[PDB]
Amino acid sequence: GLSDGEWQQVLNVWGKVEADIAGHGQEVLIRLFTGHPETLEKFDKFKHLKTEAEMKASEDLKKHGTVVLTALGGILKKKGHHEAELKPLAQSHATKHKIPIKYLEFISDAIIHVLHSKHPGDFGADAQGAMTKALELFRNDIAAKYKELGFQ
Ligand code: HEM
Repeated sequence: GLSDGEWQQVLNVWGKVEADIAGHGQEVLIRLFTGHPETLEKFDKFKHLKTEAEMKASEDLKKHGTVVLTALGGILKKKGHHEAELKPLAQSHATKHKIPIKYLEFISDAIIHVLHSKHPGDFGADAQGAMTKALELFRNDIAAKYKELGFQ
């Protein structure tokens, strides 16, 4: 449950991401994969990436980063009214990709890390609070769908 002012902060922060969705998406995934190498194993199409240099050079990783952040941005712009947008992602990530909710926590924190890394001094405490709450809401609603599906 975010206030109007918190959603305003979220969407203000998101404008930073939308200016360079592929660069943000790439860095989010690289942060996820390098911080939590087990997550790489969930991607048949990225498990060949042995080094961060290879990850950085991967155009397909940037492409997927764009897909991920485009989806997330579409969800965030719903300001919590995202059941229709979230449902297929929860279902695909539980049933097809088999992504534990822990990895969604990892990527949520990776987003925060990337925002500070790319916008140092420009991702204020209020913005971090609002973005964190929005990612918690996202993760929590996914978690509810995971529970429905019995997925761990
Ligand atoms: C912000 C959180 C995430 C968003 C918005 C997101 C979004 C997406 C989207 C839109 C797709 C393609 C459509 C689909 O298959 O449903 C996808 C595919 C996929 N996602 Fe995610 N995802 C997120 C987090 C994760 C995490 C944390 C993992 C694993 C650690 C993961 C693993 C995968 C895999 C393996 C695929 C299939 C990739 C392929 O083979 O093309 N996702 N994701």
